[PDB]
Amino acid sequence: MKNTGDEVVAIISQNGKVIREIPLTGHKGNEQFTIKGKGAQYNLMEVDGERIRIKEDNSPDQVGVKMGWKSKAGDTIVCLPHKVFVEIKSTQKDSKDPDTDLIVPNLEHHHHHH
Repeated sequence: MKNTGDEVVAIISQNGKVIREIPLTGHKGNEQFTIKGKGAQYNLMEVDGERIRIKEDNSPDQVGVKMGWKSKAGDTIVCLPHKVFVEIKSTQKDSKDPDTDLIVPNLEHHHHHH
């Protein structure tokens, strides 16, 4: 029913930096969030019943759409046309290789008004 001890979280990174991470295990019900990156390039992600998938995105690959419901430590969601890379890791000592070679803080080229 709802006794799940394998507490895993989905790590969302884009362009080469971690932008968000959603807990899957125990996270019952439905949840949605839109990953906006470059020119018109976005990924509408959906977490429904302790599992995550790409609900909709504008890519000719649609790889994450083929991936479907992912929810275990080791599952991934990859949309290179949008530079979105997602991997699922567990909270309980799930020691994955932490490659920290990320992209520098991107400047908002319009800082003065919207």
